[PDB]
Amino acid sequence: TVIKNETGTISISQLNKNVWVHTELPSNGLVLNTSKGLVLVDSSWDDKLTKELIEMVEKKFQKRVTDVIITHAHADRIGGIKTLKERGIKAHSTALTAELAKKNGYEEPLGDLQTVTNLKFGNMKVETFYPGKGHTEDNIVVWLPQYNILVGGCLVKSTSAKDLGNVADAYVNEWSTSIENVLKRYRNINAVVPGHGEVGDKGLLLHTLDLLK
Ligand SMILES: [Zn+2]
Repeated sequence: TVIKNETGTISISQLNKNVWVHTELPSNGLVLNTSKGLVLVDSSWDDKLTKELIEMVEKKFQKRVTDVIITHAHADRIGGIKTLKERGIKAHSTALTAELAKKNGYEEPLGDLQTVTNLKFGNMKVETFYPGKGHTEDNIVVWLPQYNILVGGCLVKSTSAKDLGNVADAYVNEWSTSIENVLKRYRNINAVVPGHGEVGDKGLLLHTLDLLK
């Protein structure tokens, strides 16, 4: 299914039940329909878009957003940390992400995740994994054990991606090893959600490795 706000669209497309995708204007993220509330992988550009998304989601799902997992300290992922914060929503991040958000003048996320972290939200089991530097020093990936769904963030580029994008903060040299790391840990990947663009499969990890050489 596909549901949208109105202009400066926010849209929720659906993967399996319980797993939807949130994208705002494009930047992607996840909405996990869990027994213990709604869990979000990444907020959005800013407070407005994150405030609107939270509101559209609690409405449809008749449930409160309780947790959010930030994949890296750049605006598109950490823009609404003030909203999450004031609202009592748990913003998870690795320690680096948090100190980087701090360094850039943002509310500090939890800095609670370690290299590999296994979270559990009711039925939902979520695995966070720091594969290494790539698009950004702190970028982590999210893996849903029960669906073989990988949220690759900006470490992974969509089919339509013909360049790496903003490489200002990137580690182009480590980047390929990092993606190799994901591929070694995650054999049999059903769907891969990029930080921007269309959702695809393992092929997306290979496309990016191609944009690296
Ligand atoms: Zn970024």
